[PDB]
Amino acid sequence: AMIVGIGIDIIELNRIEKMLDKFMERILTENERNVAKGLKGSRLTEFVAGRFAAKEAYSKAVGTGIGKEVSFLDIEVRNDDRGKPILITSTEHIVHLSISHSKEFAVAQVVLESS
Amino acid sequence: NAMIVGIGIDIIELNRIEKMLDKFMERILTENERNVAKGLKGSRLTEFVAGRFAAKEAYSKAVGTGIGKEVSFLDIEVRNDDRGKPILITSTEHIVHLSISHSKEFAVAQVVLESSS
Amino acid sequence: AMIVGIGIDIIELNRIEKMLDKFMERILTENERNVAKGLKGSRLTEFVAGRFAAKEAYSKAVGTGIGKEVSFLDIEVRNDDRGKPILITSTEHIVHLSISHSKEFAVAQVVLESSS
Ligand SMILES: Nc1ncnc2c1ncn2[C@@H]1O[C@H](COP(=O)(O)O)[C@@H](OP(=O)(O)O)[C@H]1O
Ligand SMILES: Nc1ncnc2c1ncn2[C@@H]1O[C@H](COP(=O)(O)O)[C@@H](OP(=O)(O)O)[C@H]1O
Ligand SMILES: Nc1ncnc2c1ncn2[C@@H]1O[C@H](COP(=O)(O)O)[C@@H](OP(=O)(O)O)[C@H]1O
Ligand SMILES: Nc1ncnc2c1ncn2[C@@H]1O[C@H](COP(=O)(O)O)[C@@H](OP(=O)(O)O)[C@H]1O
Ligand SMILES: Nc1ncnc2c1ncn2[C@@H]1O[C@H](COP(=O)(O)O)[C@@H](OP(=O)(O)O)[C@H]1O
Ligand SMILES: Nc1ncnc2c1ncn2[C@@H]1O[C@H](COP(=O)(O)O)[C@@H](OP(=O)(O)O)[C@H]1O
Ligand SMILES: [Cl-]
Ligand SMILES: [Cl-]
Ligand SMILES: [Cl-]
Ligand SMILES: [Cl-]
Ligand SMILES: [Cl-]
Ligand SMILES: [Cl-]
Ligand SMILES: [Mg+2]
Ligand SMILES: [Mg+2]
Ligand SMILES: [Mg+2]
Ligand SMILES: [Mg+2]
Ligand SMILES: [Mg+2]
Ligand SMILES: [Mg+2]
Ligand SMILES: [Mg+2]
Ligand SMILES: [Mg+2]
Ligand SMILES: [Mg+2]
Repeated sequence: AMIVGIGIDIIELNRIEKMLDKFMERILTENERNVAKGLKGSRLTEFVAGRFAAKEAYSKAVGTGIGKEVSFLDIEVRNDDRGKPILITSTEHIVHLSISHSKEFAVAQVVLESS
Repeated sequence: NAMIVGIGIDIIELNRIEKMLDKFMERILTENERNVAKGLKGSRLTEFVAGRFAAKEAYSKAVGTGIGKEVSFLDIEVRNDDRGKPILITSTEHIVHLSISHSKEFAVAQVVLESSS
Repeated sequence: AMIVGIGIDIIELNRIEKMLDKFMERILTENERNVAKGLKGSRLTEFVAGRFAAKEAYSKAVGTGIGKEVSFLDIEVRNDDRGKPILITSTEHIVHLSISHSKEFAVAQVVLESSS
């Protein structure tokens, strides 16, 4: 039983942009917000959307969705020195993540692997 | 001997499915799925049919054949478990991993087929 | 340590189309351009777009993105006899790939698996 689950999510950026007009306090952890403070405009919108999509994708990979087991603030998406997104949450599994965002959409995928 | 036999992804414009809906469903949805579709309306029915189409198509790409003589729409059933997680049921010796998502205008599905040996 | 990495990419087709109207020579290898040479209109655009995205998604799977270790011309995406996309590049890993394209968007994903 190597793959524990997979999850994908697609988000319309304008939906996030609208929700941004305290939404970020609900989606992004303290560390993520400190990164977001240095972003603006479309970049901030796509960053928030990317994180949302990553966390949701991850919650689908576990099979529960955002809820009592896993919510937004239990997860932190960090970018490594190369810019590669790393998902940090308490779990026995290996989390593989990827994100992409065009001008109007963001997508994220997660593959959970047994350790 | 790869543990992953194949992967598949599909993106579908919801307005295209909505037009096709305006019988299309009898071709894409099995009987259990249509019974589930019966209780849906408007955007929900459209996104539901779209997600099924995409899950099935994505699965067929994971097998590497696409929808055709080996695999077609009616050989596959996508049911949601009690938590809402989509489960793909078809005759195969492999483990099927699936995920679906649908915004207001797009639906996306992905499949990863894993070897059970 | 089964999966070495995964990569996803979404591209707006009209963006690639604008870049087309030089560019293909930067994104497509010789073999790939000989295929593209027989395509036109939206089919050529989606084709190039799916290649861009496949190659970009592969580079994310590697964890470096397009750059000094992996660039577009180091990678060739072929279609087998059934139409399935096969990613050909220098690596010790098994490359799993998929592409999809609607009227307005192309998406590609990659899962890299370790051989051992
Ligand atoms: N000639 C070119 N060919 C391919 N990609 C290009 C390009 N010029 C810019 N880009 C990419 O398109 C995006 C536009 O960003 P910018 O505002 O700096 O132009 C950037 O990528 P990302 O979208 O991956 O960051 C950038 O790398
Ligand atoms: N038999 C098969 N198995 C897996 N993938 C396939 C396939 N035949 C075609 N594809 C992929 O499906 C892509 C298009 O998907 P969709 O029809 O969802 O847009 C193709 O884009 P290319 O033909 O540009 O390579 C191809 O890469
Ligand atoms: N607990 C759960 N785990 C994994 N996936 C789930 C889930 N609950 C719902 N989903 C999937 O998420 C899809 C919708 O994703 P999103 O909300 O991002 O649009 C659902 O589409 P269906 O209800 O059409 O099957 C369903 O397949
Ligand atoms: N304040 C909020 N923050 C984040 N998501 C919200 C929200 N209010 C509603 N949503 C989500 O956005 C969608 C809105 O649907 P509606 O408002 O018509 O019920 C639902 O998710 P899904 O699309 O995942 O089902 C819902 O859970
Ligand atoms: N070296 C790398 N390897 C893998 N993924 C990377 C990467 N550098 C950046 N990314 C991911 O690519 C995303 C953008 O994708 P695209 O260029 O296709 O829009 C980034 O979103 P964030 O910068 O918002 O975290 C990031 O998570
Ligand atoms: N009645 C039908 N039901 C489902 N799909 C159909 C269809 N008629 C055509 N298609 C699909 O619509 C796409 C474009 O149509 P055409 O090439 O005939 O103009 C093709 O798929 P792809 O987009 O996967 O190639 C084709 O297979
Ligand atoms: Cl959305
Ligand atoms: Cl992001
Ligand atoms: Cl959720
Ligand atoms: Cl098909
Ligand atoms: Cl784009
Ligand atoms: Cl890149
Ligand atoms: Mg969602
Ligand atoms: Mg982007
Ligand atoms: Mg398709
Ligand atoms: Mg949902
Ligand atoms: Mg939805
Ligand atoms: Mg990209
Ligand atoms: Mg980038
Ligand atoms: Mg097709
Ligand atoms: Mg297409």
